[PDB]
Amino acid sequence: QCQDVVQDVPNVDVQMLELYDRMSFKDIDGGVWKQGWNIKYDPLKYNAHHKLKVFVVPHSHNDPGWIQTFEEYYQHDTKHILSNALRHLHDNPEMKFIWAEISYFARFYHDLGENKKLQMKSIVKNGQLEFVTGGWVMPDEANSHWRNVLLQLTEGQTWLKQFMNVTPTASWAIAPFGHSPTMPYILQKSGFKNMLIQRTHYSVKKELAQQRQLEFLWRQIWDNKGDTALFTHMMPFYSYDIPHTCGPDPKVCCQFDFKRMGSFGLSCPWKVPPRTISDQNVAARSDLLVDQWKKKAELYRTNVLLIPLGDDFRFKQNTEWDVQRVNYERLFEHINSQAHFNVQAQFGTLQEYFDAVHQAERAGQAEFPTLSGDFFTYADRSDNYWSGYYTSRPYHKRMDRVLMHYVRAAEMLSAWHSWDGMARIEERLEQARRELSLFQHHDGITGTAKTHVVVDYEQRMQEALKACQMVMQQSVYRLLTKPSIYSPDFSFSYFTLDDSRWPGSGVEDSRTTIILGEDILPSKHVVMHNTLPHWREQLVDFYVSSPFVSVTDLANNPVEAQVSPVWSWHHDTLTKTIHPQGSTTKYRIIFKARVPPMGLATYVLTISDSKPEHTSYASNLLLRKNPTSLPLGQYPEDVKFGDPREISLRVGNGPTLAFSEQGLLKSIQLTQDSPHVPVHFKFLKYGVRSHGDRSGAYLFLPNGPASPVELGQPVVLVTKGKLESSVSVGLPSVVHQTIMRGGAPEIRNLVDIGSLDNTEIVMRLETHIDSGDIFYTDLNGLQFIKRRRLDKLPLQANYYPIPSGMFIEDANTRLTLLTGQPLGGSSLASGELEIMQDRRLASDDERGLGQGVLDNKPVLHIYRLVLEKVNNCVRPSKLHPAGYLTSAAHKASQSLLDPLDKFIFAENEWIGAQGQFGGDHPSAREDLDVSVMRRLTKSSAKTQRVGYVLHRTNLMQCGTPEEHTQKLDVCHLLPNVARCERTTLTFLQNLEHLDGMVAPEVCPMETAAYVSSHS
Ligand SMILES: OC[C@H]1O[C@H](OC[C@H]2O[C@H](OC[C@H]3OC(O)[C@@H](O)[C@@H](O[C@H]4O[C@H](CO)[C@@H](O)[C@H](O)[C@@H]4O)[C@@H]3O)[C@@H](O)[C@@H](O[C@H]3O[C@H](CO)[C@@H](O)[C@H](O)[C@@H]3O)[C@@H]2O)[C@@H](O)[C@@H](O)[C@@H]1O
Ligand SMILES: *[C@@H]1O[C@H](CO)[C@@H](O)[C@H](O)[C@H]1NC(C)=O
Ligand SMILES: [Zn+2]
Repeated sequence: QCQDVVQDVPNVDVQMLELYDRMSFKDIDGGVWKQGWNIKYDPLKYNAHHKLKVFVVPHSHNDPGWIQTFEEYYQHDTKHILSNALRHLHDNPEMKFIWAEISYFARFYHDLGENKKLQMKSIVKNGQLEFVTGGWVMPDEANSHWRNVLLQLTEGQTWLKQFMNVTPTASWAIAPFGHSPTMPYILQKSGFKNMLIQRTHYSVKKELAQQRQLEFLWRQIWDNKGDTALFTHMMPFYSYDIPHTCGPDPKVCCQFDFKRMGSFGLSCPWKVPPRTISDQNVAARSDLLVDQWKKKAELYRTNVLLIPLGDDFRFKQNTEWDVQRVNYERLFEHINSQAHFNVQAQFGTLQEYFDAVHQAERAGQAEFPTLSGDFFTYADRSDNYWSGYYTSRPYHKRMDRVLMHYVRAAEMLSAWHSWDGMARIEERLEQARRELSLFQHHDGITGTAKTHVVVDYEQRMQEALKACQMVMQQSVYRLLTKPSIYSPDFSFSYFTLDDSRWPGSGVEDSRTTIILGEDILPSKHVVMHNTLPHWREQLVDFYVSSPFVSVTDLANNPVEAQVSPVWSWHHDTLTKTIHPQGSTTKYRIIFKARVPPMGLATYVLTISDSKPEHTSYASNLLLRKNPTSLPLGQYPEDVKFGDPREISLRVGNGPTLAFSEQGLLKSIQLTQDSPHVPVHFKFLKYGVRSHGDRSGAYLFLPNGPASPVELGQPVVLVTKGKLESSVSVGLPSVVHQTIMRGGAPEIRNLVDIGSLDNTEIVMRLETHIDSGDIFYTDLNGLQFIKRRRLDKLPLQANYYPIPSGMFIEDANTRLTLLTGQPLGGSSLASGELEIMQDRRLASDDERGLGQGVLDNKPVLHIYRLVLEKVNNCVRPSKLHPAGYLTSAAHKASQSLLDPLDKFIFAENEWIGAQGQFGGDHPSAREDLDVSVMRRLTKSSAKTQRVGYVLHRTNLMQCGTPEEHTQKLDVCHLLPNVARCERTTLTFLQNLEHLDGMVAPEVCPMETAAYVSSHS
């Protein structure tokens, strides 16, 4: 039944990796079409029985934050655009307009009076104003997680269904910097039939244009059958503005942007202005315009032509609506009445274009090619590759993944119950979803906005995190308190969240210490949540005010624990060293939590007057010349000192790691007998060019290969414990930490680029794996795509997004690096992986931001590093464009993106506390996730509805029997099920009524949505 995603290489007309291997990428001057050629056409192609049908589609690109904040743009620009669109479309029944960004549209519509809301609904209902995509934003496609692309699509489309009674089936993505197949994947599973893209490499546009392959059926790289295919239109020219949308010659097209005559403060760079259309010049003007159109039409297969008419924050002033509409109407009247042109031109919408194209297709006038692959890394000209934004503003890139998980956890924890309106649960969740959705914008997560705009996004995300926390902690109190005792105050904090990795040690002192003492409080309840649908163990840590603390479960069973010091690193501006200081009053307690699928587990921390039986203490070794003492208060083991030296550590039965005298990994030995496999971490720096084009927020233009960071003799701290050991080193700009808990290590970098201008800090792994020119990186946390390093392209072109992981492998060995944040990276030589940590750039890179990147702040980046033998794995053939994780690497990714949540009871005594929730939840196969659980109804609905998105990844078969799990039927997770339906991923359309009210599990690489109804 399920397609095999490993063993069958899809047959497609265009496969982008194969295309890349054969293309030359020469940047030659093509004439007026600078990156193309002089298009020729036969005037006799079109005649009375075969006309060229031209749709001119007015639009206005509205950024939800970029050079101004969302609200600043709304007040200065977008409210006027929407108000004038309402008036002008109402008064001119033939005029049309498309709208993409529902964040703005919702902000506007809710401020309208009823009379105007009704006028607005009427111009939508009658097809004059058409929503395209309908997401909250037009998201970045490189750094965004697929879960958040879905979240923002759903937020916008749910608003549209509710208020406008429409669901777009055509997507418009004119602005993201390069394009991902994650988009057609999600859109096709959300009812879409068509999509449009624009920012692809100029060489790719030229190559596909030559073959008339700019319209294609875009399927996923593993899809043999083609059921994922989505019809895609790629625009052919350098920009989506008017000069680059009428045809190949911008000097001509610019004369048809009637906003550029002077009074609006705009002009044509090509030095020939628009002229008002009159009876005396309409023939000559129409000659010029129709020639452009016929040239553009040569690049496509049907007699239906799309002509976008818009640009950034256009259609603001009434006078602008008039100047565009009246002049185009005069052109249409002339062109359409002159039989010799054999053109019928008119204003249209995006859907009208695609409907006409498919009519031509069904008439047998065209067949379209199939395509798989992606469209990264984008270059718009010369060697200007937009790989800088894979890293820019990495603090907020990390924040995105933290909030991603908090939103999921809050929606899931609160979904189990119906909530009174006074609890404000729906209100807080809507705020959290909207702020996370806003940040998916192609100037949000990308790090390409002005400083004060980044601050705005950060503030919004902080508010969203507080909202998630409130919802989460109220939900835990309800789920774990005896119902007849449960007595909620919906404003009260029953628990506080404890997060060990955000903002992170050295970033913010934000974690509460659990305060215990014989004269204040003997013990404290803590609760862990596991959002994943399988039983999970994970080490968890809390700060406590005594080293003498023991852990129990709620059956009072002792739990083995480890206590370690609290270490903070300081750039000592007196001694000019970076070194750690230990607390003499706060300590870390660490223990293994075991939590049910989608469940909760309670533990108790209790103080005693001396070392407890079931708690051990880590040893600590500070390696440096010229040590001074490090007292640790009551901590029972004295810190040891030594000169820098190589060291080796092993936790449990796990790998043995060896480190250099500078505290950096040099080798990994998987088992007792096995080789010490060379795996070396190194930090390097890229610079900026001193002549020619400068790196900025968008572009990465290095002045050659990276140079090693000079390390000096750094201070190394080794902590050795039964449950957790670590090696931490204070390097220039980076406190680098390797943590061992018995499996693949965790890596944490506290990155503070300080005042190092024009520097990019990279973390590289050096191995002897014979990977050649091949490596793999993920797309949106959804799939791994094969990359080939191309020495015919510059270094920055071989950088790709690393939104969640990357790997290299040979016949026998693979190294996978999983990330807790999207960053840029590559494999620039056989056996290497590298990933950029931060970048600080003094110059603007001429893309409109008008500033460099000088607002850096300390960030804690997190990773897992998985070395594995892969000789026994069933891998795709050499020609397959995909790769797949192993079980260990997938689990390591989940440990970073969706860790256990930790809650500390806030008061002294928790009356009616219970030990566990979800112990009867099915424990699903490891490749299955419940990506979303969301209650879709408020408490006043007679029939309650709960939505689930179920995703199954595909993990490699490597010989592990891995057995007995339970079937997960999401429709039976809540009692009193009356109906189970399969829906689109946005939950907005029912696709199948399910027998037995049973939701089937999905196939590998598939994602399905289900809604259960409850009486
Ligand atoms: O590029 C990614 C970006 O795409 C869209 O926005 C693109 C904008 O492109 C054009 O503006 C580029 C110029 O903008 C500035 O204001 C300046 O920063 C300028 O640089 C000069 O000055 C710099 C000072 O630091 C200097 O460093 C540099 O060397 C330059 O000398 C930029 O060159 C425009 O197309 C702009 O659109 C406005 O202007 C149009 C032309 O007049 C109008 O037709 C239009 O209505 C609008 O008023 C674009 O906004 C967005 O998609 C964005 O999301 C994305 O990040
Ligand atoms: C919404 O659209 C449908 C047609 O798609 C129509 O039948 C219905 O009356 C419209 N108004 C609603 C649903 O309120
Ligand atoms: Zn934009």
